[PDB]
Amino acid sequence: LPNITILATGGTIAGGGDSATKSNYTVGKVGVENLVNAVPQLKDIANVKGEQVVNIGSQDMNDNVWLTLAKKINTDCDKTDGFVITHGTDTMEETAYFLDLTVKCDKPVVMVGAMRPSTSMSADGPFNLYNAVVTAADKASANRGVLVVMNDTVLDGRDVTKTNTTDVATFKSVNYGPLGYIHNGKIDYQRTPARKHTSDTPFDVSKLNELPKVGIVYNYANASDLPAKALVDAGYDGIVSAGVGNGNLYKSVFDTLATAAKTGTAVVRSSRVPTGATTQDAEVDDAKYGFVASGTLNPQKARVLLQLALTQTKDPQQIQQIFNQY
Amino acid sequence: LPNITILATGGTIAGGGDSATKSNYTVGKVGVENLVNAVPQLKDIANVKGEQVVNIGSQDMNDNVWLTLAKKINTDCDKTDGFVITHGTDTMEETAYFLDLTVKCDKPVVMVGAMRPSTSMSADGPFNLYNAVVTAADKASANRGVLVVMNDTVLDGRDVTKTNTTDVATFKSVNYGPLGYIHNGKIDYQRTPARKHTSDTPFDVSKLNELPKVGIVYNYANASDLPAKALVDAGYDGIVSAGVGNGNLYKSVFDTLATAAKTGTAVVRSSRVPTGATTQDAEVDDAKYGFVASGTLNPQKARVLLQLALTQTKDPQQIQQIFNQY
Amino acid sequence: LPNITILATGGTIAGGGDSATKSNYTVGKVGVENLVNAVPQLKDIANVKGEQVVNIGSQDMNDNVWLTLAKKINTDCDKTDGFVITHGTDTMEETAYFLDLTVKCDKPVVMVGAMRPSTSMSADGPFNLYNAVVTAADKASANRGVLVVMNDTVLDGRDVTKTNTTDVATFKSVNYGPLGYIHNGKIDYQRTPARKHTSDTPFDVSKLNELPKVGIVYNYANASDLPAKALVDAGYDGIVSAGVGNGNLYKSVFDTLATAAKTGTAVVRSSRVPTGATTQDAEVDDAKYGFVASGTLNPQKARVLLQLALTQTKDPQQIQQIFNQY
Amino acid sequence: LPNITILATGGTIAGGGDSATKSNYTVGKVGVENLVNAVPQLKDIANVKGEQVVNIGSQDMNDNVWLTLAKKINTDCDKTDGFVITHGTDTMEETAYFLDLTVKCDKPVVMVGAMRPSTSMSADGPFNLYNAVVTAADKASANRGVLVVMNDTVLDGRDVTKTNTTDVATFKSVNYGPLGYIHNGKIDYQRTPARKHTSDTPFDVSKLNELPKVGIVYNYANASDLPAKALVDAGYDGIVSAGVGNGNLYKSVFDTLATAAKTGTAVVRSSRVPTGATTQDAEVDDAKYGFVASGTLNPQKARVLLQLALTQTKDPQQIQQIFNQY
Ligand SMILES: N[C@@H](CC(=O)O)C(=O)O
Ligand SMILES: N[C@@H](CC(=O)O)C(=O)O
Ligand SMILES: N[C@@H](CC(=O)O)C(=O)O
Ligand SMILES: N[C@@H](CC(=O)O)C(=O)O
Repeated sequence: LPNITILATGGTIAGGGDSATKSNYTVGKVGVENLVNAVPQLKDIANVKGEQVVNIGSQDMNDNVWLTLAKKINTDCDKTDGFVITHGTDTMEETAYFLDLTVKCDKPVVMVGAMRPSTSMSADGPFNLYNAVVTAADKASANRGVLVVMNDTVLDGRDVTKTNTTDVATFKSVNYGPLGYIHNGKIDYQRTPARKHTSDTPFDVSKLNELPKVGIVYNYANASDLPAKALVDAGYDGIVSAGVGNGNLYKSVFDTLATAAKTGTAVVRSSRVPTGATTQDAEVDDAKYGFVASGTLNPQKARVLLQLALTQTKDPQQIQQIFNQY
Repeated sequence: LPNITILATGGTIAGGGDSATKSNYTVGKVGVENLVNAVPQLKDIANVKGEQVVNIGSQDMNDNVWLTLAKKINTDCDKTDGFVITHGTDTMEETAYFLDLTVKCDKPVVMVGAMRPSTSMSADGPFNLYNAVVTAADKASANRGVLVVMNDTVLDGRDVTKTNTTDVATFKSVNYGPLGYIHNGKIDYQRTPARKHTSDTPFDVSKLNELPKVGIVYNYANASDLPAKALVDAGYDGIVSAGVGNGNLYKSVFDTLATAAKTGTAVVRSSRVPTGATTQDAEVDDAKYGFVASGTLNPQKARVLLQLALTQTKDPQQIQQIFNQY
Repeated sequence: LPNITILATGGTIAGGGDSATKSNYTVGKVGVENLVNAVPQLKDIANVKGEQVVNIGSQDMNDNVWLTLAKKINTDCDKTDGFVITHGTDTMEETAYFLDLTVKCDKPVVMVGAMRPSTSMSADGPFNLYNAVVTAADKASANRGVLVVMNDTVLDGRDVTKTNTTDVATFKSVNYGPLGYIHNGKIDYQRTPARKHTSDTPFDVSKLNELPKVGIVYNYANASDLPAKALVDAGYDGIVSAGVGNGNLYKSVFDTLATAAKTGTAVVRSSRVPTGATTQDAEVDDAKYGFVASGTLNPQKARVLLQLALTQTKDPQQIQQIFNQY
Repeated sequence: LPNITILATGGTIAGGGDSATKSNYTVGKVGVENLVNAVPQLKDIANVKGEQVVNIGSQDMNDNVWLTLAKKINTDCDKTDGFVITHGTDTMEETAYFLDLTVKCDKPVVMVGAMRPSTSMSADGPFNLYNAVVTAADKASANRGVLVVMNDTVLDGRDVTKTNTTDVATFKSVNYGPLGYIHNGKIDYQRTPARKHTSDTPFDVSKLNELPKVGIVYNYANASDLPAKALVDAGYDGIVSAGVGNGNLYKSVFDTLATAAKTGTAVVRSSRVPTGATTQDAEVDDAKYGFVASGTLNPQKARVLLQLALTQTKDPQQIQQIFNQY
């Protein structure tokens, strides 16, 4: 068998309910150990070693945890065959993409959570954990980047997102589809990311204790400029716009961000629209204004890349090239 | 043939670039009487009369355009057999729901735009416009609320949303599906909305000059409390949270919005997740904090309803009731 | 609490296996009183009585089970407050549509199965059944036709189909979407079917021992006419063509079915394509050949309706109208 | 500018009706000279050579057209820089997979069609054609397999399928998603098919003038054995079974097929279910009865692979192997 480490961070997968009938519950009661001691079948597929890193709802996920997850993984690379990260579902797609850009252990890194509490009828957690370990142990999983494994499906960390608020089938790669499917403890990979990841990225967080400050502002009919102005006033390093349609902006927000972009703030145009690319060559002349278009990166995911871009450069043209590559 | 009034507001639908192949276009350029003439086949299904209300990209849509439109429709109600509104696609989903809650005319009101400019190859707007007049002229279209017609589909104002940044098929009713499909100038209707709309709402905008101020804040890992603080300091009537997962909030945003709610700001919890409801009895004790769960309403649609609700009440209790009925 | 009757027919929901992480299983094996006993939370929402009808895999479902089911619900209607039918997943969409047109009880009638064996890890059966009883118990579920409840979603008998071979989220209403979602054992209904069902149909099976023979043939490139020829020669009362695109047929198949239409056989054009309507007034002149367009009814569903159609009439115009109403 | 050969085979893209608004049309009557001419913007991206092969609707596609096409592409290979094939949409997903297996040429082959006839009001053919030539001319499109280019999307020949009967966005790669998206005449490829293709397959058809005979039977409730029986009694080389759920079979059809398989007729189990794999080690024991499992190949595509498999072999288990690799 291969050697698999489970790094826990909390989530519903660790969370406990009032009873079997209710999804009013608390997030993150239990640790790595008895997520295992509730799925004895793991003994048949892996040598499983579990360690607690934090115990939180992913809605409170932050840069500190990302830094410590990355450094951990980059350090214990060669004491294990692969990693599984138990995590809340809410911000799983952010963590996954951050680790997809910062981990250099080319070994399998898989993330997993649960949409149902552990104490509920037909709790997804167990079989989800089974299948993340499978993906982690299978050696075909390596060099594909950081993974999310949910509902018998293996998804790439860059394209994966939470598409539904309550459904066990929420996680999908909405633009380019999944990498593989899991039936009977086996995977059929028919796809791999072309965007560079893990050890082909230039990002180094090994010495960092904080990350550049990047916020997100939302666009809509009659949008206030007040949220954009508070991020500039507080000297934010970057701002991602969750634009309307193809990264378009309400004029008031446009004006403020146009100003911010010529005054030491990096501006990435993303979209509130859940699928498809925020392109160049449309309604907004990015060159004139010094903005960067995010492509298929949603706001949250754009934020992740922008922070990392900003650990290297503050020039928009080079941030655009970075957005064209990872 | 029935009399159809086209109210034009702008959009790509009235767009046009410097080329048929190139994507670079300007919106709100062509006049309504031109739009009509590029679709003479209109001549055989209605007596079309065009009126220009504004000529803008819908990224710049605002409360005044909404109020103008609703007042125009309610006033001219019984001098026409139905209405079409030509509109950009970026915030069509917001206008549509606005009019769904404020039009009293029980004749059909159909909104329509185009993902590709008029000058473009295989332009979508012509047939979109035709189908939208077919919808508006159909007597079965009446009593279904305000409709959006795009890509041979009839969709309800409440559930319709833009799912894709560039695809002609972007508009979908993502939670409950379309009302009907259009083939050969005819509709087979299999669904009507069950929530109260149009003439059954208490919202009366006929004497109203402004709407209560509602802003939207976004949640993500390490989210700043500054955007939300800026809205509270400006004395906002309501705030809509674009939450993570089932309407959850980053801890520092939670704190600012809790505080706002005790000082008589409406706070609605919605979700950045494109599908599914933000429910009560999840992780957040709505009753304690005086919050409202938005249901299947996404943030930009929650704002629409929250502004109108605020014209009747500021009791979160009654606002929740409205969010459960409209 | 309401008296709910469970009518069991088989399926994986009732079909065990050897180990929890091996996807082998035998189907239709456990009895109704075991299923009920395995879910004690039932006792909090309903007084549940089980009756075994059959115990097969749904792949082996047949006209005789369908007639027993309908006659049973029609006799026992007034002894209970709602029915649930445990049933295999493979042809649940066929049976649901059959009962949708023949049950005369307007009390809730809910079907349910399981995509995973009841012994496997994170088995859907127990929660699936609870939600089905929740729906059968909810009075709001009356007058909506026959329902399929799977994955916290209530779907109408007519539009519902299996979209995926293994996924627990397989059942969707792919043309018009769900009626309602379930959360914390409560249902928000936003939709009901417009097409007529249950007691608003003329089908009366109370004294039928058999149904008209209807068979389905597939179309593809270079398709054999042979299968259509074999059904003709055994004297089939009707044939449904799974066509290509919009109900189109390989020439050889067309001409056989055309001959047969002249010799009193009912011919319905449907489509191998999973979503969308087989329409009239495209490439096939149905009037000329005595053919019927199925609309959004896929081949196996189109079959159900043609069988029941044939218990009233043989005229192609009347069958078309039936196809347009039910 | 690159040299692009267009091989026209017909389709709605070469179809036409009496009126822009009326849906009745006839297929494959517009010549390639007139198609090309209807897109003058072609000159700007290629030097295009129009060659008619046949002018049929793809409902009548057969083996002889497939062979004329393969041969013509391998022969004409070194005289051109890429291939575009105008076709009908109804079987495009069959032809695409056949050509994907038999073209030995490494240059790009791109299939294109239209869902609306060229006379239709917002005809998709002219822009679709342009995009086809873009994909064909982009040098990064090389080495990906045979492509289908519809609705601004570049889809691979193995996974692409028609999901809807009338919608312009009907072509999707429903299990593993698309290869790239086209904006503004350029393509960002993020994926490539893993399974083998074009130059890297065993199959040569340079000299074959006939392909083995392979038919498809459909499973459903109370399904008839007569179609299956008809096909063995004609001594068909192979039978594909569109099964219910995970390739399950009605009892009487199971028998007639068990027979066929271990008396020298090959039998692939596929599924009527539009997505997901017909897997081994579920309900049926494939090795015992001598059945091949089709994986994520649907019936029509499994037939393409099985036809071609039988040029090389007849043992079940080497056909199972071709079904794990191609
Ligand atoms: N709030 C939870 C939700 C979940 O895990 O399902 C989390 O993200 O930690
Ligand atoms: N910016 C445009 C985009 C479109 O119409 O497609 C609008 O006004 O929404
Ligand atoms: N073959 C089974 C599958 C299931 O029940 O899920 C049946 O249809 O009975
Ligand atoms: N029946 C036509 C449909 C189309 O081309 O859109 C064909 O496949 O030839």
